[PDB]
Amino acid sequence: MLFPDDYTKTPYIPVYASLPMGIINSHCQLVDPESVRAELRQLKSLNVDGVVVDCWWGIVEAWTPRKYEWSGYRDLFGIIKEFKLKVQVVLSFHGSGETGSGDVLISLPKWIMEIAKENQDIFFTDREGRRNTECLSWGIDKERVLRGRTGIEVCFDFMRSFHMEFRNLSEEGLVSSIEIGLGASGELRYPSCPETMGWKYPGIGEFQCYDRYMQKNLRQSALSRGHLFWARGPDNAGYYNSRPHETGFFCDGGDYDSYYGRFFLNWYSGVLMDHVDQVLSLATLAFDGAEIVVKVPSIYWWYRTASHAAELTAGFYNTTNRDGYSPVFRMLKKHSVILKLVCYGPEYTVHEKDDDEAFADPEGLTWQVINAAWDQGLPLCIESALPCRNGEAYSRILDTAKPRDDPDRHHAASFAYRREACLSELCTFVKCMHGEAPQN
Repeated sequence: MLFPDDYTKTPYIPVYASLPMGIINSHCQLVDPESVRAELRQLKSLNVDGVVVDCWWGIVEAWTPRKYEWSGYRDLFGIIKEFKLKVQVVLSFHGSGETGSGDVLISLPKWIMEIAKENQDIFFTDREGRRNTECLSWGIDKERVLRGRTGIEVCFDFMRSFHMEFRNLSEEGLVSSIEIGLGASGELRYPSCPETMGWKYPGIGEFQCYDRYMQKNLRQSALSRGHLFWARGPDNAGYYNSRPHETGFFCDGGDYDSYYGRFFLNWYSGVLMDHVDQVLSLATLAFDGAEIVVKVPSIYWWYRTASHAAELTAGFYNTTNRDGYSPVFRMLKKHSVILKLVCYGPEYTVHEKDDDEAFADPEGLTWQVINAAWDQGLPLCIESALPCRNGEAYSRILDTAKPRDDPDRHHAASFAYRREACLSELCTFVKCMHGEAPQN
């Protein structure tokens, strides 16, 4: 058949399915409950264990600070409960569309966009002055610029509101975990590859450290090193679609490995680490007893180079001489969080046919990140695009969730994915993920 489907006597790994992006409208109303029941019926027919519910900041705290609207999500959680499904909750502090249009448009809160009109520096900013309007810059974590609150306080207040509204669901076992959606796409990363600004694979992306608050942080860090001239972002790093060889920062023997470059990359990746460190401490406070999940991206292009430029601009200081994931994962381990790794996403042939000559290694990056996490004792969740009729794509997910090469039988804690042709194969895949004999 399509793929070898004999995973019997392997652990039962629960499967979670995403829901339609526009399931709840901009006024936080369930658009069509009966349509939700229809989709949940089909998911149970497949033996899917649960659903991913994305709770959008722009829908819940839409109109004015400190006022939260949850009724649509209450209604949705009620329906899911009727179907005896589990819920992976995702708190999205970002808009949609960092990668492209998508089904619906979900923006940041209207009151945030109003603030932005007078203070564009609340957004991640690139060297050319373009603002990323998909999420708030980490530079305002401690800056009381959001109508009397800081970036951290707004995120904390939102989390506390979810727990006040929905503490029962976790106690009941309905909600399996709560994912903190950190960056412009919910993944732990700088927004270094914005589609709206023209990034196309395999562009190295750009450093996002040019808003005035991050620049002030960078200036203080440089002065404390004794180097006033280090208070700068790299000027020889090229552009969103550059290749590393054609840049002075990222090329072999380039400035990424100088005293300045090492200082800047340590500062840049350290700001990312500090942001997540502070948010997770408060997420543990807001959701006492809940499993917390953070999502990391698979930035595998230019992985087969010295400087790993695409990881660098995304904020992971991972080079041929430096492990950029283990420091992050040590910090995650101290918060007892689960790592969700985006694996084998859509449009994977950006390297099957390496027409772009991207020096990429998706499999190698995946297993560096997985092994780095298991070295930490970090539990691992997998998220992947679901194929329809590619057996090799199905086996790749299964052989990543159930590694086989590991002695301790390190399986993924869960798998999440975002015509009865695809349905039949998907049904076989779920039985494989459950460790069951596949027939019928």
